[PDB]
Amino acid sequence: PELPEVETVRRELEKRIVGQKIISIEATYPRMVLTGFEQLKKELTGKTIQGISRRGKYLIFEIGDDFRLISHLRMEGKYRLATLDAPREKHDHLTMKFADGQLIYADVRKFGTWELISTDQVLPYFLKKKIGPEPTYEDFDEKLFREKLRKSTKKIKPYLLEQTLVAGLGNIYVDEVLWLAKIHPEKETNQLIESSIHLLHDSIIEILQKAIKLGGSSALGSTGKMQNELQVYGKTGEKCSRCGAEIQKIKVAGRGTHFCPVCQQK
DNA sequence: CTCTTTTTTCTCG
DNA sequence: GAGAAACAAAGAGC
Ligand SMILES: [Zn+2]
Repeated sequence: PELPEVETVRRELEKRIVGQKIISIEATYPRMVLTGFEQLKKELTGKTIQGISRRGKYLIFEIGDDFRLISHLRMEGKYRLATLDAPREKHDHLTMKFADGQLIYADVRKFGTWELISTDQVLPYFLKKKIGPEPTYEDFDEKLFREKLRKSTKKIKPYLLEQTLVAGLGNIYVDEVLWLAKIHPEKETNQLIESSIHLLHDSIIEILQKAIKLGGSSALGSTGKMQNELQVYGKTGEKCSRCGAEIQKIKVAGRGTHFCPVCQQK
């Protein structure tokens, strides 16, 4: 999940579990609770879910008066709302049981994480992670973005993936954004001119907001439509919609990287 | 059979 | 920065 997929999950959870009292919590893989499973079970059992927020790719359950459960889905994490009698599935790891159903977390690769912290610890938690601004016109200041790009020799794709210039891009939307902005993923950032940086800035906001509107690319969130709008990601060998050149795939800083060699000049 | 492929954060040099 | 670890599964190829 990237930011649009996490936001989609957030919205669905907000609609359905806000106001629910947690009756019990069970784990078959307690080790994914980085702050300690038995501790979380003791603290949250009997508390009511008050809200669900998001920061970058992180989900934040607001529970009780002053608890915040920070959940990261990493590569394959999936939530679903199931009946209390639902059968166990192979990669289900945790469940919060309510009176009329349960929220189950599954993750084939076991990468996803849960951390229980307090309300006043949330802002420091994200400062420590060095997460950059949300991708909105209000929060994503082009001027600082420009200054950071000017002073780095990092390649644009991996720098964007750091979450530090702006929060929320993963492999799919970084590839999509760079195609939209006509920038090659290996471009050193200090080579980008002002007009390119402006187009990149706006393209990041536009692509992510579009993906949110379309419910993400493809349990909660599994109804997305953004996948039908992808121009390069996973489109190796197909033709660029703009110029007709074949989309190419290369490896950049360890990641599969899809681009048009005409539209995105090296 | 081996090798490659698919978010974050570490070690290494 | 480069490479790989955390982990599981699927596909290609010998
Ligand atoms: Zn093109």
